[PDB]
Amino acid sequence: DMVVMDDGWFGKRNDDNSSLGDWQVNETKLGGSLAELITRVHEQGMKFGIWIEPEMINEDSDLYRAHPDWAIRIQGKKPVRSRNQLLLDFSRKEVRDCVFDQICVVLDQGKIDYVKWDMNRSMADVYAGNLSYDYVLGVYDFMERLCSRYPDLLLEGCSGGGGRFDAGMLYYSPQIWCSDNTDAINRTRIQYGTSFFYPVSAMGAHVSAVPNHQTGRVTSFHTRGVTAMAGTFGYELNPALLSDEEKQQIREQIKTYKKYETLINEGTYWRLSDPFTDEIAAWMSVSEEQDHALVSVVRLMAEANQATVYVRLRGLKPDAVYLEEQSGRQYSGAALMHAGIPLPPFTEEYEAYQFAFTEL
Amino acid sequence: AIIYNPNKKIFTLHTAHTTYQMQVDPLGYLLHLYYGEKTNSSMDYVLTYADRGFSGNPYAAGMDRTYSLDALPQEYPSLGTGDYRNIALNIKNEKGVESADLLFKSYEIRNGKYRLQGLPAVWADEKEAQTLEIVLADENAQVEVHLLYGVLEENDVITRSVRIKNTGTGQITIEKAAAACLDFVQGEFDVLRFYGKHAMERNLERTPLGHGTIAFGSRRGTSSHQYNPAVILAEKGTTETAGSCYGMLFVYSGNFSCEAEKDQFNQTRLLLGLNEELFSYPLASGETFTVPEVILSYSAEGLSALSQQYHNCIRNHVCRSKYVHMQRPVLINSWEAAYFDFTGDTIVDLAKEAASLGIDMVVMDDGWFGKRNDDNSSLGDWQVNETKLGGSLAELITRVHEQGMKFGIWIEPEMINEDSDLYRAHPDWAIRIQGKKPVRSRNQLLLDFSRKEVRDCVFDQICVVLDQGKIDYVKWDMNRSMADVYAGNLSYDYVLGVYDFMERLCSRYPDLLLEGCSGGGGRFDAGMLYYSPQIWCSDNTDAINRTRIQYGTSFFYPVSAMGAHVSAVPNHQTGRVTSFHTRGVTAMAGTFGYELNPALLSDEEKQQIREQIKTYKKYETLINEGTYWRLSDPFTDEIAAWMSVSEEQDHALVSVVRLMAEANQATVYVRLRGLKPDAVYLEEQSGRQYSGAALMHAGIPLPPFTEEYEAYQFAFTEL
Amino acid sequence: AIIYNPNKKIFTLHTAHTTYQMQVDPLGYLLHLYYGEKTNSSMDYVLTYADRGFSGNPYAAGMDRTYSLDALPQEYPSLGTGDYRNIALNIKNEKGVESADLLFKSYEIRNGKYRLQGLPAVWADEKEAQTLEIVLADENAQVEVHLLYGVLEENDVITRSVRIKNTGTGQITIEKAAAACLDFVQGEFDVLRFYGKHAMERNLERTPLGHGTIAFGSRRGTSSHQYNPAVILAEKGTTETAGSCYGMLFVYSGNFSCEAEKDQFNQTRLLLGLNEELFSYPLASGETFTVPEVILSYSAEGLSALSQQYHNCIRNHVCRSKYVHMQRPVLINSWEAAYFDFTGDTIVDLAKEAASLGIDMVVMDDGWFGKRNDDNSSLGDWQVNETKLGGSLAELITRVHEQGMKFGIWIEPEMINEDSDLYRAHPDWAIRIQGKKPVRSRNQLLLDFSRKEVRDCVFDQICVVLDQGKIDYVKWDMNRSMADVYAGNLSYDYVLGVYDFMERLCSRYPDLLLEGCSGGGGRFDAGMLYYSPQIWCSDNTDAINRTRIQYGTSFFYPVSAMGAHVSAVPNHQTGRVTSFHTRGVTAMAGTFGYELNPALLSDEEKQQIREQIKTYKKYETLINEGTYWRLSDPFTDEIAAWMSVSEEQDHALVSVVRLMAEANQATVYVRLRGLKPDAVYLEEQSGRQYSGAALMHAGIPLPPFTEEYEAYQFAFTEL
Ligand SMILES: [Mg+2]
Ligand SMILES: [Mg+2]
Ligand SMILES: [Mg+2]
Ligand SMILES: [Mg+2]
Repeated sequence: DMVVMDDGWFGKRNDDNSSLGDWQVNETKLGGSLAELITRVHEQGMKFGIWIEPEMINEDSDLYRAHPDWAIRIQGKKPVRSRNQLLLDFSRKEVRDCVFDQICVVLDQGKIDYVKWDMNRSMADVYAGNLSYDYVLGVYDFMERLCSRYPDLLLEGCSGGGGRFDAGMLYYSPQIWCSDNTDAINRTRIQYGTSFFYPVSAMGAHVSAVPNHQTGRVTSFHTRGVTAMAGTFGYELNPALLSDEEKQQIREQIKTYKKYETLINEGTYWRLSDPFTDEIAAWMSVSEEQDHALVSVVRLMAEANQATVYVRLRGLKPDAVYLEEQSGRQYSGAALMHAGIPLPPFTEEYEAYQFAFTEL
Repeated sequence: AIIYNPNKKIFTLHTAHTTYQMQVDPLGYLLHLYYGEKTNSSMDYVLTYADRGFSGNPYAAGMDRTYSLDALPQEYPSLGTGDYRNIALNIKNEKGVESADLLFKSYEIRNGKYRLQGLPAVWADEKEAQTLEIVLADENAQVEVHLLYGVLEENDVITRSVRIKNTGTGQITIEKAAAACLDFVQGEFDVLRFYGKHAMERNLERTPLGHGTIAFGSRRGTSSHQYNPAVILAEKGTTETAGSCYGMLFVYSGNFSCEAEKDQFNQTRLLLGLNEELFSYPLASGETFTVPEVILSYSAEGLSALSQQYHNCIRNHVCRSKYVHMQRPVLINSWEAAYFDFTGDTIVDLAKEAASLGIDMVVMDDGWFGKRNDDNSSLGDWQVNETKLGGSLAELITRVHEQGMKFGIWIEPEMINEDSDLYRAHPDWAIRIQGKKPVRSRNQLLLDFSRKEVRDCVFDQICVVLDQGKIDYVKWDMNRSMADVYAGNLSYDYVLGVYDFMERLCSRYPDLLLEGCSGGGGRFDAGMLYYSPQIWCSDNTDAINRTRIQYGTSFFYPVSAMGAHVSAVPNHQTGRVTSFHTRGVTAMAGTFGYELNPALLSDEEKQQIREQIKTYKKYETLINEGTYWRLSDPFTDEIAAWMSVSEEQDHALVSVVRLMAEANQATVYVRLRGLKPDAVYLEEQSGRQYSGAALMHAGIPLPPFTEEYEAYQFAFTEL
Repeated sequence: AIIYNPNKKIFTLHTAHTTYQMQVDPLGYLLHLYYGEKTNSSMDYVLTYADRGFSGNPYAAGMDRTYSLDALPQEYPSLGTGDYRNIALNIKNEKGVESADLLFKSYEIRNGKYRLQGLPAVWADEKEAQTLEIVLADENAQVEVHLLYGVLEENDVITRSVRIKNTGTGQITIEKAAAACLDFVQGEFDVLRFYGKHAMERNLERTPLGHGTIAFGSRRGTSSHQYNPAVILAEKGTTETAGSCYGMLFVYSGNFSCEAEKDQFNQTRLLLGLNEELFSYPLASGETFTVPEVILSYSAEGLSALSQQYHNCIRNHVCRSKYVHMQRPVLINSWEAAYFDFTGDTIVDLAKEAASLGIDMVVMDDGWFGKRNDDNSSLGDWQVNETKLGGSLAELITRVHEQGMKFGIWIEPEMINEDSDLYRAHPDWAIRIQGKKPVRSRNQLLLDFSRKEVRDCVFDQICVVLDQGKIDYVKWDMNRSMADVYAGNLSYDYVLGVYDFMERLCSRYPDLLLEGCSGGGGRFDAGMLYYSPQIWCSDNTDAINRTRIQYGTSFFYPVSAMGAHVSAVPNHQTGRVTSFHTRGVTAMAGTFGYELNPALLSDEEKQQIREQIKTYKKYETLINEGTYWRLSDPFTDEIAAWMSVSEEQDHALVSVVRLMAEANQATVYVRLRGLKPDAVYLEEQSGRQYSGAALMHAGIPLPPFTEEYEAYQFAFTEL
């Protein structure tokens, strides 16, 4: 439905060594204006989103050459650098206003339905005892102003992934990029842990390419899909490099996610296994009336002469009868919660499954 | 309820809250599908099939390598199917071949609860219970196996037994016969068992079930002090108040074996039944053998509910004594009080002393017969020692009655001393191996109770004694294990003989309160509780140790069944001192009673006895009939705490014994269980009022202690 | 050293670092005093005596109630002494009585190491070893029991065996016969056992020993995939590098039972020997039965030293093959490469391919005989299929030799298919019960190897095949478990027959390298290693699973004994992909070799094979003869890591396979073991130098991974 132009579109940002603070569109790189680009994307039937990182500045920027004192620093002391950048002092209204105005100019160029607001280093060189608190007041002030000015905007929070995955951010953003790790197997653990307090709907999760860019591990396209559906869903790869079979998987994945989107986002969530200890990462979502459930399973361990693994369900009505969709078999809730269902035997590593149940 | 689906060949057993399901497969094997929370589903979908290396296939499976009884879950697995796990049945046929490969023949569903030939068993009426009897057979072994399932819906109990018939012409031997098998295709479990020794029975051992077998049993001829014939298979993480757990309890007072095994495919098999050791039981053409019963139960909500299910089953469907529903006389027992050093006069003095304190009965323990002035003679010579008693037993009973007291007596009918008239007359009546000098234990031998002539002699002697006067109580003891076992039928037939004698005794004397005993709790089992409403729980009467023994005993057995007496200090078994009050609180978790000479006590301790008896009698119905809750684990916690709650949840008695003492004590809270959350309860002594929710979530703070091993009782009444 | 003190009647066995001591008590019972760290003391002071309820007394103890074989520690406890624990010996006498009550008769100390009739056993010379033979007897059972202790000082090994003689006139049956018993009067222990399944053998299970028994065994007719006949009793807290631990290893390829029990008095009894199931062994007047040997060992300094003691004992005192001290040809095996779909031409193509890579030998696996084009026919028909081979076996061998390659062949002599000429001629040669259709597994049956006529037929056929040319290697497989066991002597006599055939084969062909096999590691035991210097460790050739299988196998068995091959991916058993390099590193922890068609590989993978072979040959002596160290636990850790160290500690090869992968990886260090702390070591590839102390305390950081399941080898040389 949507393309998100991530980092690299502003200033002379052709790597991560310059340009934060210079939120002017790089029209050379974009081959024209941002307004024209948005229209070209709309003409393909697609919505548009964009990445920003308003709290930050690179020494190599016009903003820093003009206002080096706007960076958080201690007088006389050379500051810590992280990702070759510095924090802007968001405790200062003048600093925030400058950046807010620049971002407004960008967002006013066209219909931008989505913004990913990132933040890629920790605060250092803290110069006074009020700064940590007042900095965050400034962040929230900017965020409130942004959301008020653009009330139809979907704002995805981000901080090198889940570096500010907290309920404070969720007040403004209905989703937060859960992790820069898009390895499906690692994501089972990250998403498991995140679920102890935070709803599935809040977890940004995308199908990415393999070998995975963070781990080097290969996983099947199907397993990536099942794991990323425990969240926002979405893609973060160039589909032109995929096989026709994987392109068709994307078509079917989107249909599946859209079919179950309300159930995944609004349903009661249940962890069905502990991926730190168990043979599988398994979870499920159950409708409020307990008349529909989607069960997801990723296998984590493989040996020869495999034992039968059962997934035991939770949160169903014990006396109700449930139809499993693909197989057409019927089970009582009690059966499904006490004995569970046997998983089909695996033939490859890290295999995944989804089972849908409907109350009869 | 018991249902048969003929098309799927599925048998379903439903209790109020549980379902057990089995299936006859297309080859005729009786597979186990499910046991757990109540369900109307067909659970055959849980069965899976793969070609698993070295798990081989019945000939009848043809080319299907995915069908193996070394993998599939079974009701009654046997040696001779290709199954390599621990098995329930081994038959050695008339040609020497050890094989049994059992296929379905027929079934019947009947209202009511089956009975067992010559054995105790659960009983119920035709409305309360149903029975499923499944017949399987092996035509090559020429054996026919009748599996019996008893379903007691309200109690959430399923019983199992087995009858094995030789259908061939030559003799077979039964080499292993379990009563029950539970096969789990999945699950991580712990095994709870109850181990100990003489004078320290039924300690709880709970460990994870690792790959391999956890096993325990008895070949002592008795259920034993060392390992009780009981097991809980608890799902990992199960607590007193949550999680799945399964019990098996053997309704049997002889040898047994329990095996729990986690296999190559992460499956679990649990077996309970007869020991295969010293068990090679001959069965002639056309004859039937009966395996003693196992009581199974399941709880989805923790160990406390499982125990409560057993308590109710035992009180209302095992114990046949009228005293289950009657006040039981508070007794004083002469054993720790006097040992062998008493006369008739000192028994009457004990009666006088006890009468003045509100005690109801004196029990003349060991030392009254033959020339039994120590434990080195006279077992088998059950003639009253009138020299020692200063007259006849009839006269003694009358003298005790004249003090306002009932009379009880100790017997040990299964035993003989070399130094006895009986042994000088009949040395061959002792269990022994020809040509071999026998093991002695307590300087005595077992009588061969497999022999009618032996039993009849002793039964007649005991009848003469019991017919001398009004004896309201008998303590039947048994003070050593069986050795010199001379044949493969002896262990089983010995116990048939014990039960026959016990049945005859109880039938002849139906108003008798029979307390079972075996050096304390050496046969503390449901087999004995069929005849006796109480069993002497342990020879250890140390209050602190008793907290552990009574705790362990409560996992399967009701408080009402636990013989418990206030004894003297320093304790005769441990040398430890405890307060009189603490001894009283601990002994009230059972039968109550005394076993000391009250003449040696201070007036303050005599007054404590008066008040203790009033307290026990006030709470006797609550303690005996109420729902029992363990409130702490005395192996790990600061306190041993328990409580009993009325059926309507309108009354509760809470008991606490402190186990640990340090300076600057932290506040210890006792958290209650089993109350109505929204009800308001009045604590009697203090007059304070609390909601059930408060009492169960926060509990109550114990008063600070000022001495070691202090105890408390709190009574709560619903307003 | 072996010493007798006649006055105290104490026998002491000393190894270099351990002492084992026993005593004949005044009643004639052989008590166990001690096993542990070396001591010159008389350890009889550890024995204590109390009147323990229900622990009874030999008649000969008279009035002394404090003397009981239900409490005392014993060398060889038996059913019939009053002992109620698990026992080592049960004899059923000529009158049907199960009893053995063994008293000391005599002894002898001999230089050298006893041998066992028809069985493998540890061997050594008269300077390296001494033997103690103690004779006990029971005059009522009419049995005489000879306990054999073998002491190998330098190896810190004590072996045990037993010979049982019927001294009466009528037949007796041996119903249980363990080889070894260790009784501990005190100590808290864990039990380590090695469990699994086909294609996943010898997983480590370590659990505390709770009250009751932990037991495991095999009645499969084989030592088995499911439970290896090996146990470690580790004192609580023992690690790889510290603390007391005890091993028992059964030198036997048939049925067994292991029992570890923590008793009522907190004592521990450990037993290992024959299974009592399907074991009722007849012994005529004057005849002797031999129990297979157990190798015991003790380490005061952890599990790694214990394993090293076993490795050395097996390599130098069990394995008789010349290949223990020789280069072994690097082979390629046709099974995963081609299964049944090959011809003579495609075997020669495999030889050509393999020769160009530096492989030394081609092994023609299953599919060459009868009409064996699948696993549904032809076992028993050991005639070359010359149609399939496109000519004779002699011609094929020559064609392979012409490619510069040695030749090996697979056999499965113990087995028969219904679809065979042999079965059509001799259906009664299969193990079966008359009138009963037998279990089938892999659609085949066992031949009755207890019968000489059966063995001779098959032995003659195999000789014809092996005499066709220069065959340097035989893989002897065995692909199902025994069922339909028709008599109580069969399990034992079957295995005698296997060993007889194996001995005849090895004697006829003394230059043959015999690799044992049983669906992989289904008979991975020291009994087989007496004949074979290597055993196919598992049919699972997945490198990641192999890390666990090889880890578990190393607890008792040397690396040199572990058959291990580089196979294709996706792996045929798991479907998992691993790099060619990782497969190579993992398979070098064993025999090495290949089992794939190299024609399907990329040129880069072919060049890896060339370099792998050069690496393995460079390190072959170090891997096979060096001291082995487990450096991680693959069940719990981030890596599977191990190393081998030369005797002089001047050379080491370290191997690592990563098991877990996440983003932003932490630095993982591999800590080495078994080096000289003050020596300086050069790491070859990097050229960096480290002290042994540094390498053992800090270790070395692994290079960061860029792909999953990456592996490493590091070589260190002392400067
Ligand atoms: Mg038996
Ligand atoms: Mg047993
Ligand atoms: Mg036997
Ligand atoms: Mg056994």
